[PDB]
Amino acid sequence: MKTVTVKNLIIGEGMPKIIVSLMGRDINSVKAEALAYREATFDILEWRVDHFMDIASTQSVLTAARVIRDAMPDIPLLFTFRSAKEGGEQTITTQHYLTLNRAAIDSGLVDMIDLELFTGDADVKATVDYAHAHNVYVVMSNHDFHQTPSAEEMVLRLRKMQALGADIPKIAVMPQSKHDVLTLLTATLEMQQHYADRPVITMSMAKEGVISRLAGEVFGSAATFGAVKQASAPGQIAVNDLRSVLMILHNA
Amino acid sequence: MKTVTVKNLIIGEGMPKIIVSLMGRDINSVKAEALAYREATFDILEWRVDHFMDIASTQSVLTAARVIRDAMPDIPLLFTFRSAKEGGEQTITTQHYLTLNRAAIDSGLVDMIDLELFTGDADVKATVDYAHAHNVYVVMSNHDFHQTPSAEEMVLRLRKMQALGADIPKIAVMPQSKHDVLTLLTATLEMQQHYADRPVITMSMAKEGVISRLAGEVFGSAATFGAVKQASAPGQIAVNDLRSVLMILHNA
Ligand SMILES: *[C@@]1(O)C[C@@H](C(=O)O)C[C@@H](O)[C@@H]1O
Ligand SMILES: *[C@@]1(O)C[C@@H](C(=O)O)C[C@@H](O)[C@@H]1O
Repeated sequence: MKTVTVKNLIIGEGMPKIIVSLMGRDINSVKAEALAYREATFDILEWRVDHFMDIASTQSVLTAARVIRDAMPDIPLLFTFRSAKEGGEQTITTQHYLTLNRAAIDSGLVDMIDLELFTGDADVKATVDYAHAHNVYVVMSNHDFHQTPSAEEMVLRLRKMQALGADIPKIAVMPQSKHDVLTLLTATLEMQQHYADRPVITMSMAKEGVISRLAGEVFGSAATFGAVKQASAPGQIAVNDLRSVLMILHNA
Repeated sequence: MKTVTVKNLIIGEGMPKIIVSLMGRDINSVKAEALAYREATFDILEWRVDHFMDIASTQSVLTAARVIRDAMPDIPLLFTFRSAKEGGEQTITTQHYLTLNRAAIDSGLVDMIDLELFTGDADVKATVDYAHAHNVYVVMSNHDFHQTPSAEEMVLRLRKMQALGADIPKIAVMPQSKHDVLTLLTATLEMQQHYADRPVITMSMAKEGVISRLAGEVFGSAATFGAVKQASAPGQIAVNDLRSVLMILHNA
């Protein structure tokens, strides 16, 4: 296991780390959210850039990043543009997606970026290399908002992210049955027991999948997402309740 | 599904019901525990009769039952002699075990009894019939403190309890790996999806199995055990923490 340490937070040891997502459509909204969010207790701040409407302007995006970092100078900050293809709010070109991510890396304002595995292997690998050259870690991600692949498929997908240089592979899948929630936990455990080179983040979405957001410590998900006021994906619960549960499990 | 209603508690609907176990070695200890326990919040009181040292005297046992019922007149009360064979504190003859259980049934003091499946089919069936004739429900139970059977084996075991007249089949198994915890959840879910005639109580014991004590509502365990001060089996957590988690899951 190669853990990932950002600002004295160690991802891949101990209790799963709590991530919340900041979703602001504009600069004033981001400012207000950053001020509210700094009164919540959590480990990593994810900025969901795809909710930001002025995405065409790299400098507008960087100005918003700076608002966030100034509000919270000591928080690990993950920059995530979630494409609509994978359940986010809007669509941009692959070239603009890579530009925004490289700009984020160059800014020194963010500690981690999210790169979607299915952006394409060559582009992902080159951007991973860029991030690493600039001391930024990569959460490499995949989402299936329709269904849950087989456990074997999910393991192979996470392994491929590892092969491409991901610091932290991530997969989120939509259950169509309670059995699908167990499949996701099965794949998670298989990584912990047999492919434990990198911390992984896994979740089964929606109400049915909520237990996957709580059981990270036993089956091997290194982080989990909670909601401050609004969920950034189906199934997230209130961040304070998430924290209560994690602590009870850790101390059981 | 045929639910079981005891004193306006419906077992097999809604949130899993919280059971705590009273373990007193003697009459004064039982008295003190009943007084402390009535200041805890839970749904069903289990009296672990096997911790009671004066087990040879049916009347001593009935006197202790009455202490409990007087302290808590409105609580569902489950009378459980757990044999040492299945992880309890002492051993008695099969005939004395059946005598104590029939005495409990006859007393009108208890709402439910526990009968161990492996006492023997004919004796179990006859005692189930006796309980039913006297308006007492049966939790039929099995414990494996060494290992976890296969999911198929656990389902067949629970189905056999149903066939013998159990109102509520119960199985507790010891994980030797995290995979074994998923096996127990798998068997639980199979009952909910395919053999949903009776509420079932399931658990994977020990620290590793704790998630099974929390996830009853999604995968289909109708009750879960918490500790007031001391656990009555490995893996139980503090009853207040158990309740916090159940409520968060129910409302997620
Ligand atoms: C990630 O895709 C996980 C999501 C979830 O909680 O299912 C939340 C997203 O904001 C995050 O990027
Ligand atoms: C049952 O055997 C379940 C046990 C557990 O919590 O694993 C507790 C016992 O007291 C009860 O009878």
